[PDB]
Amino acid sequence: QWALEDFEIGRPLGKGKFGNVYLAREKQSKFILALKVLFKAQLEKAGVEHQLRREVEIQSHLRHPNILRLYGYFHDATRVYLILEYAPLGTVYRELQKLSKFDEQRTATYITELANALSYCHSKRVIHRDIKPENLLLGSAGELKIADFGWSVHATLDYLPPEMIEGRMHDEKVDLWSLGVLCYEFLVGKPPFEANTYQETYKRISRVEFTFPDFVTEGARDLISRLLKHNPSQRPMLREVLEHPWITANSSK
Ligand SMILES: CS(=O)(=O)NCc1cccc(-c2cn3c(Cl)cnc3c(Nc3ccc(N4CCOCC4)cc3)n2)c1
Repeated sequence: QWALEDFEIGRPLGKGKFGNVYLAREKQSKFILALKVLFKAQLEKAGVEHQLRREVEIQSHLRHPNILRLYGYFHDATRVYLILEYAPLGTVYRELQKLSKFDEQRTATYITELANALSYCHSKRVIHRDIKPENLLLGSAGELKIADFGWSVHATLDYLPPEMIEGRMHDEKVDLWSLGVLCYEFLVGKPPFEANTYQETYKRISRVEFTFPDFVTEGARDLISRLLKHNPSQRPMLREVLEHPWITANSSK
């Protein structure tokens, strides 16, 4: 199907691990989209070959307003190319760097959009596992879109749960933890388990050792405390999250 000469390449949108993402336009269509360039060299050296196969396989088959479309793909000699939906308003990450904290209505809305997207993922038995602000994009209307199914599976420590950090076997429940960490970070402006070293953060995650600044409301504290439980079993379902007083009270969607 596609080849590189099918597109005009535009400005760099940002840098990734094995490659960078560019603005691009399909020549015939004048259709605007993001082009993710990966290097066969680096992805072999790190043997993530099998993961890319799952990202491409998984993201290509998902269809949801809050999940970033993968349209197709291709490759040449040196590189692999992902042809992605373009998200005009950037990452939630840069949004967070700019504003410092989010208000309770912006947070609740993102959490809602996120839950929906995740509630759908799980019904198709897909677990993301790598949910973080660099991996959340914004659509033309400012709607949240989950991107980059990198370590997603049909089955740096800041957003991972105790069970994963400690090697153990994990389920759809990892994502509700990540959701808890996100909810906290949106309101406070830094993740609950942040530290100067990986080693400290690890201990802090395993003991679920976090505290709230004074400005965080009882509603926020309750939802977050429910999501951030050491025991996967004790975490709410996506459905209960959507129904949380604090959420329904504050969310616009
Ligand atoms: C500070 S930052 O925003 O550059 N963060 C860096 C970074 C790292 C990895 C992947 C991306 C990335 C991936 N995308 C995919 Cl895939 C589809 N659309 C985008 C997409 N879109 C996008 C749209 C507009 C903007 N800006 C920059 C400053 O504010 C005005 C417009 C940036 C990224 N970005 C961005």
